[PDB]
Amino acid sequence: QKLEKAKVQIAVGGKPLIYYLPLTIAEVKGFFKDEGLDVSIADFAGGSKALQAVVGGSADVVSGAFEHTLSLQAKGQFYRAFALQGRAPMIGVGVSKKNLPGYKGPADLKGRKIGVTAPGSSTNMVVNFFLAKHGLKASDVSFIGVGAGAGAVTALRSGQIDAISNTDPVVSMLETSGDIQIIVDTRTLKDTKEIFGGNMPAGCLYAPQAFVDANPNTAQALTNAIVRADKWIQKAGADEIAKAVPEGYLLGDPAVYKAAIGKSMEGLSPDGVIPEDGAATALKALAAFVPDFDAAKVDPAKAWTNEYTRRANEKYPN
Repeated sequence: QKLEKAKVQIAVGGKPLIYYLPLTIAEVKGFFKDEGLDVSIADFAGGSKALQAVVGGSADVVSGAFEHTLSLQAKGQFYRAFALQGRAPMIGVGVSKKNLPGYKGPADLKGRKIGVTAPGSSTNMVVNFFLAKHGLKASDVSFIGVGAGAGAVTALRSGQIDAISNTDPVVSMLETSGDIQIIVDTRTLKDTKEIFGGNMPAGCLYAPQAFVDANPNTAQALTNAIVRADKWIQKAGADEIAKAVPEGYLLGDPAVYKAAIGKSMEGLSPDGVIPEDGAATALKALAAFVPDFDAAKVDPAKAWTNEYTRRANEKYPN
């Protein structure tokens, strides 16, 4: 089985975040090269921009949040998730202790500036789900795109935003420095289930159904690499992981990055496998807050498949 497309371009909205560690581990360990792939990765400020790179034809596959497949299918666009990086969202929402030191509850977010990676991204979706739960609307706040790294940290620290939704190590950098109060945490499976009522698959590889139709062996090769990266991560110490990523991912604080790997480890997918209740949990989540969203019209089965994750696990048991 030869590769239909050896040269693949991946778009990720936040490559340095622990949310996408499997992607980076697959690249630096040569797991894509082992499958005969020539993978380019283009980074973007958040997942909404990374998705637009694929829609726009600049990239082939998205490394982004699973819930986007369902949101797209609602608009009539068919995309398919086929390898999992994260099995919980691992998204934190923090209020600025500097600007909202009296914070009493969700009321107090009204009229305020809330940092997300990019508008329309999962970071934004989690806050909107929170707001809808507590009887607020999206238009009650203003969302500011601050990206996936240093900008996001300094934007909060400096007072430019009053709250932030992001992942480790950005979230952890701010925790440790005493700068945010956490109001939503989805780093653990338990906290996630408490909020969404089932598994919320997070980071994954997903692509237009057309790409999956034209390039089955390429999709398997990609999936092989993620699955191998997932399994490496689970056996590696924080130290080995910090040794493997580019130095910029540490945000100048190796000790915090290593504690962040510890806090977010439960959320990383151990083997690439998409959980069975995932798409339905995600669809149910989107129907709580997306306006004029009609979940009845989406077929969740057309958003995802373990076809390739089963074979990748067959082929790389260890």
